[PDB]
Amino acid sequence: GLSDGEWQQVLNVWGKVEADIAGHGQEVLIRLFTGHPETLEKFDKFKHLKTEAEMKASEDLKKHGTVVLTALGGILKKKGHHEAELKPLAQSHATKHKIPIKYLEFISDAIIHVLHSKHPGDFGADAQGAMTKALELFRNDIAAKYKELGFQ
Ligand code: HEM
Repeated sequence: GLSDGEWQQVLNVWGKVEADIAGHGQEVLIRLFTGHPETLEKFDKFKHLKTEAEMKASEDLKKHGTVVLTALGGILKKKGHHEAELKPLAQSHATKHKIPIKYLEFISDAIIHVLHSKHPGDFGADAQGAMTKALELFRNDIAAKYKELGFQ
């Protein structure tokens, strides 16, 4: 449950991401994969990436980063009214990709890390609070769908 002012902060922060969705998406995934190498194993199409240099050079990783952040941005712009947008992602990530909710926590924190890394001094405490709450809401609603599906 975010206030109007918190959603305003979220969407203000998101404008930073939308200016360079592929660069943000790439860095989010690289942060996820390098911080939590087990997550790489969930991607048949990225498990060949042995080094961060290879990850950085991967155009397909940037492409997927764009897909991920485009989806997330579409969800965030719903300001919590995202059941229709979230449902297929929860279902695909539980049933097809088999992504534990822990990895969604990892990527949520990776987003925060990337925002500070790319916008140092420009991702204020209020913005971090609002973005964190929005990612918690996202993760929590996914978690509810995971529970429905019995997925761990
Ligand atoms: C912000 C959180 C995430 C968003 C918005 C997101 C979004 C997406 C989207 C839109 C797709 C393609 C459509 C689909 O298959 O449903 C996808 C595919 C996929 N996602 Fe995610 N995802 C997120 C987090 C994760 C995490 C944390 C993992 C694993 C650690 C993961 C693993 C995968 C895999 C393996 C695929 C299939 C990739 C392929 O083979 O093309 N996702 N994701």
